[PDB]
Amino acid sequence: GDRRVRLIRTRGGNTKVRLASDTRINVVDPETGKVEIAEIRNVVENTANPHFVRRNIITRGAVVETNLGNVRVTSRPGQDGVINGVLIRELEHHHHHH
Repeated sequence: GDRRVRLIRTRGGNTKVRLASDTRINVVDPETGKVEIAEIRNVVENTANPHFVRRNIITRGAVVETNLGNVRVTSRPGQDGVINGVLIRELEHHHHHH
């Protein structure tokens, strides 16, 4: 019936730049200790399903999505320039697809 297009373009090369065209975050895995600079792919905290959204209004206590999964923003975007946070298990418990 309804031809619902959710075009999630696979944007991800080796483009070196400060967080604006490539949102970077230091994801500190709080159990394992894995500290890795991932990219914030979506800021799906409340803005669920890509509906013309590219909202990079990233605040402390927000659930963001990264290369390593969902993270709590522990800092403010602009402190160390880059964002930092701790890896969390909000999304993808039973299903690991969305």
